[PDB]
Amino acid sequence: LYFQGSLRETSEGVILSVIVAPNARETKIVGIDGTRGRVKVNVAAPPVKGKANKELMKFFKKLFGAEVVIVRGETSREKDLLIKGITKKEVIEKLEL
Ligand code: NA
Repeated sequence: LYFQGSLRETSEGVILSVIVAPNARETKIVGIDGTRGRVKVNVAAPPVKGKANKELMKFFKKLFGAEVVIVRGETSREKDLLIKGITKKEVIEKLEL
């Protein structure tokens, strides 16, 4: 039930709602924001030239084994990621690893 506040399953896959902090020591999940319903993700990339977006997508593509696109928030800290062709059950399993 922990990550469920940050996810919903559409016909296309799962929209994972995140809030990023760039120039981190490691790209990783550090928590959840219970009011915003977003996973707190640290991203080990500078927020310039799209590099934090790229690193974020790379991390989740590797985690989920699925294409990940930013559907909203390309220029925001609050980003919605579509994990294409995956179920919510599969995403929860991988986030809980
Ligand atoms: Na960026």
